[PDB]
Amino acid sequence: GLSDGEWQQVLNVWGKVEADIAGHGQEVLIRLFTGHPETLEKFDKFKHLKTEAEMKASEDLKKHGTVVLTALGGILKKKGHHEAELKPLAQSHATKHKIPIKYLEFISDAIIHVLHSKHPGDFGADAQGAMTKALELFRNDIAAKYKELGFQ
Ligand code: HEM
Repeated sequence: GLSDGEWQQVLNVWGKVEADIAGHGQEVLIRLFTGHPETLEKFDKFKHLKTEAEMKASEDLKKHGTVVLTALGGILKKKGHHEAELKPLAQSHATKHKIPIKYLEFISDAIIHVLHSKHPGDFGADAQGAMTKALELFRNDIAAKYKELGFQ
């Protein structure tokens, strides 16, 4: 449950991401994969990436980063009214990709890390609070769908 002012902060922060969705998406995934190498194993199409240099050079990783952040941005712009947008992602990530909710926590924190890394001094405490709450809401609603599906 975010206030109007918190959603305003979220969407203000998101404008930073939308200016360079592929660069943000790439860095989010690289942060996820390098911080939590087990997550790489969930991607048949990225498990060949042995080094961060290879990850950085991967155009397909940037492409997927764009897909991920485009989806997330579409969800965030719903300001919590995202059941229709979230449902297929929860279902695909539980049933097809088999992504534990822990990895969604990892990527949520990776987003925060990337925002500070790319916008140092420009991702204020209020913005971090609002973005964190929005990612918690996202993760929590996914978690509810995971529970429905019995997925761990
Ligand atoms: C912000 C959180 C995430 C968003 C918005 C997101 C979004 C997406 C989207 C839109 C797709 C393609 C459509 C689909 O298959 O449903 C996808 C595919 C996929 N996602 Fe995610 N995802 C997120 C987090 C994760 C995490 C944390 C993992 C694993 C650690 C993961 C693993 C995968 C895999 C393996 C695929 C299939 C990739 C392929 O083979 O093309 N996702 N994701």
